[PDB]
Amino acid sequence: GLSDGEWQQVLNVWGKVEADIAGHGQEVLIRLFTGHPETLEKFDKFKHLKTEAEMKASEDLKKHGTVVLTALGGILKKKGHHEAELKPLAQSHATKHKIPIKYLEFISDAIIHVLHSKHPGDFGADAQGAMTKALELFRNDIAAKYKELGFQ
Ligand code: HEM
Repeated sequence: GLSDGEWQQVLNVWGKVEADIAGHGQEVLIRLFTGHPETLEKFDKFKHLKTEAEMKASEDLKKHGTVVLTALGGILKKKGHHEAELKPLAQSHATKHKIPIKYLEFISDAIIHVLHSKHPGDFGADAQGAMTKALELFRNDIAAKYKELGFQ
């Protein structure tokens, strides 16, 4: 449950991401994969990436980063009214990709890390609070769908 002012902060922060969705998406995934190498194993199409240099050079990783952040941005712009947008992602990530909710926590924190890394001094405490709450809401609603599906 975010206030109007918190959603305003979220969407203000998101404008930073939308200016360079592929660069943000790439860095989010690289942060996820390098911080939590087990997550790489969930991607048949990225498990060949042995080094961060290879990850950085991967155009397909940037492409997927764009897909991920485009989806997330579409969800965030719903300001919590995202059941229709979230449902297929929860279902695909539980049933097809088999992504534990822990990895969604990892990527949520990776987003925060990337925002500070790319916008140092420009991702204020209020913005971090609002973005964190929005990612918690996202993760929590996914978690509810995971529970429905019995997925761990
Ligand atoms: C912000 C959180 C995430 C968003 C918005 C997101 C979004 C997406 C989207 C839109 C797709 C393609 C459509 C689909 O298959 O449903 C996808 C595919 C996929 N996602 Fe995610 N995802 C997120 C987090 C994760 C995490 C944390 C993992 C694993 C650690 C993961 C693993 C995968 C895999 C393996 C695929 C299939 C990739 C392929 O083979 O093309 N996702 N994701």
